[PDB]
Amino acid sequence: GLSDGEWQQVLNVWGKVEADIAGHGQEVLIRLFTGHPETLEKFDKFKHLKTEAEMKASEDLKKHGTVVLTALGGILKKKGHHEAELKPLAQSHATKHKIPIKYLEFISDAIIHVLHSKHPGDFGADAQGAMTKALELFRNDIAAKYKELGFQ
Ligand code: HEM
Repeated sequence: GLSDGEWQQVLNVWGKVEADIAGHGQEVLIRLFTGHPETLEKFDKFKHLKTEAEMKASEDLKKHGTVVLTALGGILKKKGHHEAELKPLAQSHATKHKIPIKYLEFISDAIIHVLHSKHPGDFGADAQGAMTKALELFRNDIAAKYKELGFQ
């Protein structure tokens, strides 16, 4: 449950991401994969990436980063009214990709890390609070769908 002012902060922060969705998406995934190498194993199409240099050079990783952040941005712009947008992602990530909710926590924190890394001094405490709450809401609603599906 975010206030109007918190959603305003979220969407203000998101404008930073939308200016360079592929660069943000790439860095989010690289942060996820390098911080939590087990997550790489969930991607048949990225498990060949042995080094961060290879990850950085991967155009397909940037492409997927764009897909991920485009989806997330579409969800965030719903300001919590995202059941229709979230449902297929929860279902695909539980049933097809088999992504534990822990990895969604990892990527949520990776987003925060990337925002500070790319916008140092420009991702204020209020913005971090609002973005964190929005990612918690996202993760929590996914978690509810995971529970429905019995997925761990
Ligand atoms: C912000 C959180 C995430 C968003 C918005 C997101 C979004 C997406 C989207 C839109 C797709 C393609 C459509 C689909 O298959 O449903 C996808 C595919 C996929 N996602 Fe995610 N995802 C997120 C987090 C994760 C995490 C944390 C993992 C694993 C650690 C993961 C693993 C995968 C895999 C393996 C695929 C299939 C990739 C392929 O083979 O093309 N996702 N994701």
